Amino acid sequence: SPLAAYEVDDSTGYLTSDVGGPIQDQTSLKAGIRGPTLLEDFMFRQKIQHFDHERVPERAVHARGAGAHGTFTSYADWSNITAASFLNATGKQTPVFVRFSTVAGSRGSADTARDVHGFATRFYTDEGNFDIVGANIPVFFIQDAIQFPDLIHSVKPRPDNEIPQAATAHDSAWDFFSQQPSTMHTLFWAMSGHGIPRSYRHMDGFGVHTFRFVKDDGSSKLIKWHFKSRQGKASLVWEEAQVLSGKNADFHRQDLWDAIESGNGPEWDVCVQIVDESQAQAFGFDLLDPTKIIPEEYAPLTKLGLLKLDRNPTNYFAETEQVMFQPGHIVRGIDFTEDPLLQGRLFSYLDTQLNRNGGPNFEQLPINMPRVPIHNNNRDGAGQMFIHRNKYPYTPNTLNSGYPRQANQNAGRGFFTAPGRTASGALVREVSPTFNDHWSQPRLFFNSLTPVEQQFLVNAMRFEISLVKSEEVKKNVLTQLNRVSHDVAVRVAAAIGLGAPDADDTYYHNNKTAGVSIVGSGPLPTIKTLRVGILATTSESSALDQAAQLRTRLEKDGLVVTVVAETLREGVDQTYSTADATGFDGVVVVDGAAALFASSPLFPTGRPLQIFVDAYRWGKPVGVCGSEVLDAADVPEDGDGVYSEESVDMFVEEFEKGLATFRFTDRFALDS
Amino acid sequence: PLAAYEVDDSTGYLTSDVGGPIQDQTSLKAGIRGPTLLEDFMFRQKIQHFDHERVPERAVHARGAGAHGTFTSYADWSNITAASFLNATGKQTPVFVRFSTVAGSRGSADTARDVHGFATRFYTDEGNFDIVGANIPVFFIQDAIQFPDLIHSVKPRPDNEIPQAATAHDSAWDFFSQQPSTMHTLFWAMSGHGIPRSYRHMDGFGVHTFRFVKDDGSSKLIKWHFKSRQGKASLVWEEAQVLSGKNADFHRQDLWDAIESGNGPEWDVCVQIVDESQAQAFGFDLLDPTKIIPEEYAPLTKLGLLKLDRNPTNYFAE
Amino acid sequence: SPLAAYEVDDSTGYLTSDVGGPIQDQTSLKAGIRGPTLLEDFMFRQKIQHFDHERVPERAVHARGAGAHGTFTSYADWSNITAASFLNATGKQTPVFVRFSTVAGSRGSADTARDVHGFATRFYTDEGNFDIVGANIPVFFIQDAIQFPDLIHSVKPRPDNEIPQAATAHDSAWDFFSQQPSTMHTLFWAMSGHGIPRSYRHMDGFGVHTFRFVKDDGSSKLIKWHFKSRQGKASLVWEEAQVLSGKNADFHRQDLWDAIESGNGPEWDVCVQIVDESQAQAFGFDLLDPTKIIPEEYAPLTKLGLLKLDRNPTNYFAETEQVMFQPGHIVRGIDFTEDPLLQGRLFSYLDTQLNRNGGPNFEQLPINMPRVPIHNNNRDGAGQMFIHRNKYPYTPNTLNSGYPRQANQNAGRGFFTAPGRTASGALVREVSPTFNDHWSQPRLFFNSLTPVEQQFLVNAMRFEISLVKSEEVKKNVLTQLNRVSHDVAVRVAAAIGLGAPDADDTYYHNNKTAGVSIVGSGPLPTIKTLRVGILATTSESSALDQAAQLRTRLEKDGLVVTVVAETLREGVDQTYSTADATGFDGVVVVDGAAALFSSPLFPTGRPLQIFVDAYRWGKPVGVCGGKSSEVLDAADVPEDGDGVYSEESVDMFVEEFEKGLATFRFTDRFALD
Ligand code: HDD
Ligand code: HDD
Ligand code: HDD
Ligand SMILES: [Ca+2]
Ligand SMILES: [Ca+2]
Ligand SMILES: [Ca+2]
Repeated sequence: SPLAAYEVDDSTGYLTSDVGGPIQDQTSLKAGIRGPTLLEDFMFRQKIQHFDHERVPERAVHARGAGAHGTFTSYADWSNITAASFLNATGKQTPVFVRFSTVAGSRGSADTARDVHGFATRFYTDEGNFDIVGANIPVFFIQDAIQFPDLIHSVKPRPDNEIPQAATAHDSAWDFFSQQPSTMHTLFWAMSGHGIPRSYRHMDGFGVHTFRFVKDDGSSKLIKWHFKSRQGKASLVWEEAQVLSGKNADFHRQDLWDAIESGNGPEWDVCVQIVDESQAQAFGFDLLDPTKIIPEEYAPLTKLGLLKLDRNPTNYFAETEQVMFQPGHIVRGIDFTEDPLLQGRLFSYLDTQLNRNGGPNFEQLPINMPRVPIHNNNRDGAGQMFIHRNKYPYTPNTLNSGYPRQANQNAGRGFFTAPGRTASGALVREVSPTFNDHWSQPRLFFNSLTPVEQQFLVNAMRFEISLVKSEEVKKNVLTQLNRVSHDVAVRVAAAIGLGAPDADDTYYHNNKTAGVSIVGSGPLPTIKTLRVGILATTSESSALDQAAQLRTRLEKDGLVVTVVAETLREGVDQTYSTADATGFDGVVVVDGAAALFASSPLFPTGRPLQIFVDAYRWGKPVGVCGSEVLDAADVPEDGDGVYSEESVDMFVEEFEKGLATFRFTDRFALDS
Repeated sequence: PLAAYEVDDSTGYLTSDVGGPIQDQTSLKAGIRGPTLLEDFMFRQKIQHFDHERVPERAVHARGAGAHGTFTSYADWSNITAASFLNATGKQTPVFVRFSTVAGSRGSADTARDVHGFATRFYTDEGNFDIVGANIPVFFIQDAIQFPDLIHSVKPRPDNEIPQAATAHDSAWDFFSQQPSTMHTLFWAMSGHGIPRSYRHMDGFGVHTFRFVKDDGSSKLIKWHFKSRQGKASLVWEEAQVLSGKNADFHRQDLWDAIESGNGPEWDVCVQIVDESQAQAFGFDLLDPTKIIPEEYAPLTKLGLLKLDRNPTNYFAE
Repeated sequence: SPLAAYEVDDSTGYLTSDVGGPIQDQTSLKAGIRGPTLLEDFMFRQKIQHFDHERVPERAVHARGAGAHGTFTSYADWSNITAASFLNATGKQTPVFVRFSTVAGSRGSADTARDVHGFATRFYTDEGNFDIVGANIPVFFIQDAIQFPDLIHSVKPRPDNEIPQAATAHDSAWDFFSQQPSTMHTLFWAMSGHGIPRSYRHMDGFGVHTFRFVKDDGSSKLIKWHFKSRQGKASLVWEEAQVLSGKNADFHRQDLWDAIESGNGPEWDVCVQIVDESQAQAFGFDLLDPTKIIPEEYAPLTKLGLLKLDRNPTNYFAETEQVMFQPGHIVRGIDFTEDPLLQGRLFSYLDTQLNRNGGPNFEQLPINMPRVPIHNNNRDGAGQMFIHRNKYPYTPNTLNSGYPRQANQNAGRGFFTAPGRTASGALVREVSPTFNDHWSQPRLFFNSLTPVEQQFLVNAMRFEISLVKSEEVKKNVLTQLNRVSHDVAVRVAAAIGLGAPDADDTYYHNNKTAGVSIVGSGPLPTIKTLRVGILATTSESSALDQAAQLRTRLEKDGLVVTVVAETLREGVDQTYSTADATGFDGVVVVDGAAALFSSPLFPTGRPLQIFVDAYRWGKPVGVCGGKSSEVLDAADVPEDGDGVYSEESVDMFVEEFEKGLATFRFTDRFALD
């Protein structure tokens, strides 16, 4: 692997320059012990110059992200449906690297911003690198790639003052959304709990676009990729996401890192929906339109293989920061479609790597290299790392005996465009009328959420739109929401004191679809990796005792347990001063600690109780082991997802069921 | 002030960068549901610009915000310096100032605990003069060659890039404990100075000793102190953490709002002035940037007024 | 080959993208057979994007040059003068790479422009890469690095229209020279035959600056680097260099390439003049002044080892174009001096690579990699190839156990600055007055040339100065030349119609030094690789047999023979249409071909003109077969001239002609003032 070969060991040895000369790097060379630094200090300059040049431009979108290595294993020989080599035998294994991201934030912005998320997977196949550069959400904001800068400028900070960071909660974004109705579907996904997933591990992946699978005989079918999480899906609530941004801006990347270090590497079933070419407009919308999903009732999933992430990078810059994905990295057996969003994307990713890398040889970075030989006539360019032995790099040649040979459908396993694809008509800059329904699928989506999820979504909109200064933009927003659902527009307008416009039922209906709701998708299928905070005290040997015994029984099931006390000591992991409810999926107070919950120089006033109340209001399983304490909280002993038991075993057993349920949604007020 | 470079887009038709009127909402396709054409220059010039919008962030002080203002001299300071912007009572010079945290990337929160930069350009009639200063009057280290060691230790661990904008991790404290010069800046950073209420409520320092040089050749040693006229004020930690999440832009918004409401922040720009012969007279070395000269030993002389009163037009360009 | 690890083989296999996907690259994807090209065609865009970005900026100076790999072998254990590890044992071998170049011309400009030349050597030592970035001439134009852009602007093309390419023959250069008299020394070397060397292999190498040798005990001595050519020194004549520039702009790079390919890799003795610290001002001038040589009479050379170039690159762009030399690549045992031209160079070489490479990681290019492990805390930056395991890249640390360790004089074989070096005084932008004599050494140089060499030098000056438009500049030039030698100013003045000014004898003397004269360094020590052209004819079966016999005999002694005729056939290498006297060091006509001396197959008079040019440029020429007077009379070449040969016998002809090839140039054939 080109990664092993380029690993550099510094665990022994003397400091050297980049050209291998042993040196020191701690004192500048000076004329006299109190004199000025000398230009001839090469040691100073080579070190500072490296440091001066360490940064590269951040990605234009998806700048905040993290990745990991893993493996993809095919479940079957899929030759009946695609020629793709990585899919051509049962048990066939391919190395992968995945990077997850938000969209709008710059590289230091918080993981738990409300946003759409990237899910980019590189398969290093035996017939070349194949990238699926996908999302946590199956539909996108716009219908033509040429609009991407427009969308992105509106959602990124206003350019006079560069405010606000990583947020659609400002005028320009809502102006664009309200002026460009195609945005509604993704908008509804982004405003639901999908905008604030619990972790990268608890989100699906989607290729968004229709692609083709192409067989060796040249026949082809239309496909949508769906990466289906084995950890189940989960979100934060918004008041929790906000606090988390401040307390742990690295929440998602730490979650991914830690799960992999503990042998809980995340898994997804890689699936396709697969349909015939003739069904391009059969489902009541156009499969070239990336704002639409094919409901599962219309085309079920076929499982192809298992994606597992199971090793962290060695150097984040060299691997995560430098990985350069491109939908143009395609392999024989896969082909594009005439999705006008997909089509322009092919151009952008090849071009943008010149900006990041500063030079044309970016496919030579080790993370970008393939796992097979490279035979082509590309030459020179800044940062050329190969030494080519073919001095006759042109086709046709006889001087290198005609090598490299052309690869195509009938030679060298060449890529080939699906040979039934055709084009006809005028050369136009016109939008197909088949793309015009912007509102029926956002409605379908909303209809498919539970009542508490619908409320969350309305509340996300009320929160954002209330921060829009322009009263014109606010009214324009309500006009658009109203075409999806009168009821959403009445509820959102209540909060901003404007009147919804009159119901306009053109795009209304009652249809629902499966697999789009987080709460409706059940208890989590595993609670491993989930986090339990046990609030305890040093003033009481019984407290640390009860804590230790819970720890045993909770760590038993693969929960990450943190014991919190006023000060560190054996058995205590975190002080109250640094603890927060955003740090746990469940909070347990050991009754031995009743007294912290009625001042201290060691932590902010009311910190112990605040954690517990926060946890409760945000819907987490909370409880007391050993009561009265539930009074101090004002937390009802008979509420769902509130546990109080004298027995450790009965407590843990009930509490684990709470963890699976994950959120107690009865704690949230619904509109009338 | 930079009027001559401004570009007005409040009217007109869309053009290319070479003035050809064009559209930019739909790609050119072979047929209405067909593939996009390579000959669509409108599409490629637009996406190419977008693909190349970003430039590398600053290696340190990536997160920051800036504004235009005026420096007004209080006196004719020719008897201490030949510097021309300081040479007549009331003399006015345009400035631009950028404030910042040190360790976080672009996007990180304004109210991380950090040292802060306070950089001022004076566009003088004898050339640009820059004081690239700090909210804290002393720096962590005593030799420039050690800078990448400091910054690598305080920036996120390089295997996973965790934690963002925070000294709260092993590498940084390992460095602080092995490099005892760091103690002075460390104490200031751990105080309320690490979490100012606003850019307007902190002071600015040159940190280094410099020289003033007269037209006759004689010099003096000086430290620059910009003394805030808004007063000093800090957050408390627990509030700074919450604020970092509720409003990552808190200091830039504070500054921007103060200027738009007529409340542009002001500093008195001062120096401690001492003789060449005093370089070691105060019980430490004036060349040593981990040290202050206690005001008991050399009082501040006020040279002029710094007022920031104009927000930029384009954050990126400015 | 030392860079085998990075080689890419394309002698078999199917075309792929840079990411391994097999593809085609001959036809674009179109909507229909006569339709427009599709944006989705990634095969097209990856291929054209690469091509669109193949170029990097050429070097700011020395843009035009050529390189080869080789070996350095130490003749001894040099620990008695230096701690340098590549010099620590008899027969110790170190891979090198060397690049030779001109200075002013762009990429593409002609090898045989009149110029100073670069001679840059990398030693990939077991203690780090060490570069000697030197010259063919021992002295530089200017005494302070800060003046480099002024020198280079004045000698480069004028910036309104970019004329003239690779030439000092224009007003701005001579304005600079006349206003900046430190330039005189280097200017006299450039105007001599050293400005137009016969090949890279026939020139010497110089460090220019005084450096220090430092022993492991911290004592030091001052050194000058001299690389003495084992092929001998040889120049072209100006009228020939000019024709060559147009007939073969690749002359020196081809000469080098062919020499290595035929097993005749060029060699140099790498030497030093060594002197004590306390002799910095003992020789009549300042050793910190890069415009001065230590005459050999005062400090003899010590031979340190053998430099041999014996392997051409595989990819010119990857190896020669990308090699990035720096005097900052220094190794323990060597140190800098306070030469102000050297001091500033340290800065420029590190900085200019950011320009060429477009990013900070240029030392990771294969050609620039060291041959030993790298342990340091430099990280990230564009194009980062390494994946560093150490997650605590700062010092001091405990979390990586204090590694990498600091290296210095007493631990880890660290570089260290010579401990005896000091500075004292005010911080100044003043020139030392010890640097003020700009004229005595150019005069010393002029005196050590033979009378014909002196004529060539005067003629190079007349040629260039006559092309200066400005009469003021021309006057100002005679003023400076006049301070060197009244005689030079008189003789140049005559060409341009101006009086020389009155003798000014402050700096005149009659002193001479060894080893700076090309024409006085005796005959070449070897003639292998020298080029013999045999003019012959297809009309006569017997001319091709004389040519074959003559070929066989000459090739036996390692000479490169070209038979020329009207048309190619077995045994004929080149047509008259392509042949020129610049392609040969010697020209023989086989007397079966006397009749050629008009056709549709070559320009009128071409065969005769080859012989006449060869004679007029000082080459050995002759006629073989026994009947000579018809060729010789057509050419106006006297039968008894030195370097003119006629013999019936092949054996006898060659023995005499080979003496002429060693003499190389017959200087009796050029007029004197
Ligand atoms: C025409 C412009 C354009 C359009 C329409 C899109 N993108 Fe994109 N995308 C970019 C232009 C781009 C980019 C500017 O080219 C980026 C920035 C850095 C890079 O490598 O490419 C990028 C990066 C990028 C990344 C980060 C890859 C990584 O982790 O480095 C993901 C996951 C996506 N995009 C996903 C999408 C999805 C699911 C899209 C719509 C379905 C989409 N992009 C449309
Ligand atoms: C030799 C390395 C080094 C050392 C010892 C310092 N700095 Fe620095 N500084 C840089 C290297 C640097 C830099 C890498 O060159 C930066 C990053 C971006 C830039 O323009 O310069 C910079 C940026 C920078 C900025 C941001 C300016 C802006 O807003 O654009 C400020 C305020 C400072 N520095 C202030 C300081 C102070 C008060 C120092 C100690 C007295 C200090 N620096 C020591
Ligand atoms: C202050 C600037 C400066 C000064 C005073 C000099 N040079 Fe230089 N030289 C450069 C700045 C430079 C440079 C701009 O940095 C180059 C261009 C590309 C590079 O690598 O460095 C260079 C290239 C360069 C090369 C080409 C190396 C190669 O083949 O790649 C040689 C042989 C020399 N120089 C030799 C000299 C000699 C013998 C000098 C006087 C004794 C000299 N230089 C003074
Ligand atoms: Ca806005
Ligand atoms: Ca750490
Ligand atoms: Ca000129």
